[PDB]
Amino acid sequence: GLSDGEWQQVLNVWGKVEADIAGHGQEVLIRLFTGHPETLEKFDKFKHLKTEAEMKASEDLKKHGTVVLTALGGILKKKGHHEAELKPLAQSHATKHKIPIKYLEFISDAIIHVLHSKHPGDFGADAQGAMTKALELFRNDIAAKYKELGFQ
Ligand code: HEM
Repeated sequence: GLSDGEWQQVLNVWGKVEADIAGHGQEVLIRLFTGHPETLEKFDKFKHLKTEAEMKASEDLKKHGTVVLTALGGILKKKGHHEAELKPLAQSHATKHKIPIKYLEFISDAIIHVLHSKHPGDFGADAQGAMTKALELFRNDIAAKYKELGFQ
């Protein structure tokens, strides 16, 4: 449950991401994969990436980063009214990709890390609070769908 002012902060922060969705998406995934190498194993199409240099050079990783952040941005712009947008992602990530909710926590924190890394001094405490709450809401609603599906 975010206030109007918190959603305003979220969407203000998101404008930073939308200016360079592929660069943000790439860095989010690289942060996820390098911080939590087990997550790489969930991607048949990225498990060949042995080094961060290879990850950085991967155009397909940037492409997927764009897909991920485009989806997330579409969800965030719903300001919590995202059941229709979230449902297929929860279902695909539980049933097809088999992504534990822990990895969604990892990527949520990776987003925060990337925002500070790319916008140092420009991702204020209020913005971090609002973005964190929005990612918690996202993760929590996914978690509810995971529970429905019995997925761990
Ligand atoms: C912000 C959180 C995430 C968003 C918005 C997101 C979004 C997406 C989207 C839109 C797709 C393609 C459509 C689909 O298959 O449903 C996808 C595919 C996929 N996602 Fe995610 N995802 C997120 C987090 C994760 C995490 C944390 C993992 C694993 C650690 C993961 C693993 C995968 C895999 C393996 C695929 C299939 C990739 C392929 O083979 O093309 N996702 N994701």
